[PDB]
Formats: sequence, structure tokens, C-alpha cells
Amino acid sequence: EGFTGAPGEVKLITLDPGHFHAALVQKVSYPQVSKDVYVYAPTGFDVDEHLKRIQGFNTRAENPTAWNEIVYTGDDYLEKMLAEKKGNVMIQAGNNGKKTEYIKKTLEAGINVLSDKPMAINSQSFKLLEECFAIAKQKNIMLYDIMTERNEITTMLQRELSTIPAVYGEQLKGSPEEPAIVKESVHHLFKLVDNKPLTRPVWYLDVNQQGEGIVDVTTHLVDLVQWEAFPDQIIDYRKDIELIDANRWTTSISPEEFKQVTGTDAYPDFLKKDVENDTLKVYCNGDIVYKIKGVTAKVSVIWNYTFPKGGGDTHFSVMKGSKADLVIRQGKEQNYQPELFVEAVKGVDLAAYEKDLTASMEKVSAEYPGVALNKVGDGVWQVEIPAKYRVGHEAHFGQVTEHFLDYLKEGKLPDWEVPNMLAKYYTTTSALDMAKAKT
Repeated sequence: EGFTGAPGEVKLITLDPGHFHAALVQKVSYPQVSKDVYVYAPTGFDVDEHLKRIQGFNTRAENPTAWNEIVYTGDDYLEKMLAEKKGNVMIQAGNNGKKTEYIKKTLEAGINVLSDKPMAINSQSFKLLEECFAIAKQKNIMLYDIMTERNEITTMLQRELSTIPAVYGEQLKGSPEEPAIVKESVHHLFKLVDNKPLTRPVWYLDVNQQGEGIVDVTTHLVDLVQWEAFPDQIIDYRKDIELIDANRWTTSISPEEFKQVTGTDAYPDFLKKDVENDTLKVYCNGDIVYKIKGVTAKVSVIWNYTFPKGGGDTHFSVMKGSKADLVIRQGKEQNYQPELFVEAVKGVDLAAYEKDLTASMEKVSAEYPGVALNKVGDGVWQVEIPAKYRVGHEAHFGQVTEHFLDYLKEGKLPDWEVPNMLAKYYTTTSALDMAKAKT
């Protein structure tokens, strides 16, 4: 029998967990999900940390979970998982170098897969990921990744506003010299949480295992340009995507910084290829210029070590319409919380535009109650968003998991999802190759 929503029908396998997201899936007790969870992993730090997180969920004060982690650790963890076939949904979040092979073998065994991004970190693994999707289709099982930023409020409003001709106009195509869509993020490797250091696995800084910067967080950004700017349109990566330019570059890490962010002493043996004069050089930065259905998009990701106090992760984006630019700012000015702006194009009838604007916002307020506009300069309006919509990352992640558990029932994702995941990963892995051909 398939999935129907019946309680305990979904049986989780956690395979070689090495990131918080492996546990975040189990942050809440979905009735569909059986309390018995099967873990297979090599012995070591990564699985121990995963198990701690689960037990924290089980012992917390508000609505504790009741997960029963049936654990197997050993060199033959994958071999044992496949042999025992004790679950019907596999959760993959951790080592990205190993991920795609794990995914393929799991799908062959008739086991559905929810994987964190990125499901492929190069062209070789992209080819393997295409086979994975073919196997999933052949076996009527699902392969899905976790695009959290679709659920973030400014993103949702950007998508909504861009589909209103009175507000946005038509989507401009732009050009390599001036892209019509631009997304730039600055993230940080080391951050504090309640005055307690946030640690990363040693292999996070090995681009062979984590993936390069240009294939990792860019996944989110590439997905956003598809999802916001071409809502529900099927992207054929063979026809619709042309890469224009790509770059990759390094962030230097000192031995002390390495110690602090990982806990390990500088440096593990497998990282020495990337060390120079006691200085670790990680290719965790990159950008991509590409055309998607004639529209030039630019995405960029920088990973710095840490931010000065009163600092944080930044983000800036533009999507240019024939009537207006929709702009996200997320800097010091905005207290590192994303804010959305509508900016009319120069030359337009600004009086008549403002009336179309207010007429359109009635429709938008229906969709998102409380959401209004504030003129903050002539031809520039900020989209006032109630605090209640700032639900945060974990809530965004939970929405994806719920979406996945729903779509298990039907057995099939909506039309655009698989081809667009492939178009996304085609974009990122192709950029890595282009970026590497300049060297």
C-alpha cells in the first residue's frame, strides 16, 4: 500500500547525518512519522552530534518529541541499511561528496528520499543525479530537496508582486553587462548562539566533501530566480539555460580560526592540499552569470569567517520589471532582517503609478493581511510586513518537510519540481566547470 496520511506510516532512516538539518526534520512530531527511527552511520563526531540533537528534542520543556533512535554504527553502515530496509523515507544531510551515491542506492532499494541541498556538487555528480530522478520515476518514489527560502516572507511577496503587471510590468531580460535579476549573499562560517560557539565538522572546509561555494548556497539563489521570476514554469535545462560567466575564490582561515570554528587542531590531514603558509584557503566563494529563458541573472555567495559585533549575514537583490524594480535590502540599516522595496523605473507617470499601486495592494493585503506600503522617497515604497510573518528558518524548514510528507500521499510532486531541480543543479555544476576553466 502507498501513503494515505495514516499515523506512523512514514518510517525514517537517517543516513550518515553530518548537519543540523538531519535532526531538524525531527524537530516536531508529525503524526505520519513513526516514532521508531533507523540511524546508520560511521562511528564518530557527526552521528554523536546528531543523536544529541534528537535527545534534546525528546527532553525539552514544551511539546517534547518521543523519538526512538535505533542506531547502527560501523564501517558497513550503508551496506547494513540497504540490507535491512527498515524504513521507507531516507533523510540525507551532511557530507555532500558522498551524498549523490547514497541517494542513488537508496532509490534503487525503493526508498523515498528527502535530501538537504546540494544534491550534486559537480558535473559528474549531476549526471548521477539525473539517473536518481530516472530511478525515482521508474519506481514511483520521490526524490526531493529542501528549498527553505521559498517560505520566507519577503521572497513570497517578491514573487507575488512580480506577477502583478500594474506593479511590476513585464520581466526585463537585461544583459551580461547589466543583469535583470541579481542576488548577492554574504554568510559567515563562525557565529555565536547564546554565547556558545556554533561548531562545524572538519570536512565542511574541504570543498571536495562540502562542495565549493559556487555550488552550495547558490542552490538557494538559483532556485529563487526560477521560483520568483518564472512561477510554476517548467525550465528545460537543455534549452533554457546558457551560462555566461562564473568565478570562484577563496577565504583564508588562520590556524586559530580553524580551531575555533571546528574544535579540531589545525589542520586535519585531508585539508593539507588547501593549506599554504599555515593558512587554509577554502573555495567557499563564487558567483554565476547566466541566461534563463533569455533573462540574464546573476547570483553570488561570499563566506567570511565572522562578522564584527553589531553585524551579521547580508543580502541584496534586484529583479527588474518594465515598470519597477523589486529590491531586497538586508544590511546594517535593516538590522540584518530582509526588507522589500518597490522602486519605479525613471521616466514613468509617478502619479498614475501610485494609484495602480494602491489598487494592487488591496489584492496583496487579501493574500497577506497586515501588509501595506510606505512611501520612503519619491518612486520608492517599502513593503511594510507585520512581525508575525517573521517565522524564522526552522519554521521555513518545517513547512518544506510538511510539504514533502503531503506529497508522499499522492506519490507525485507537481509538474515543475523535478525538471526545475535539475535545471537548478545544471546551472550550479556547469558554473563550477566554467569557473575552473579560467584558472
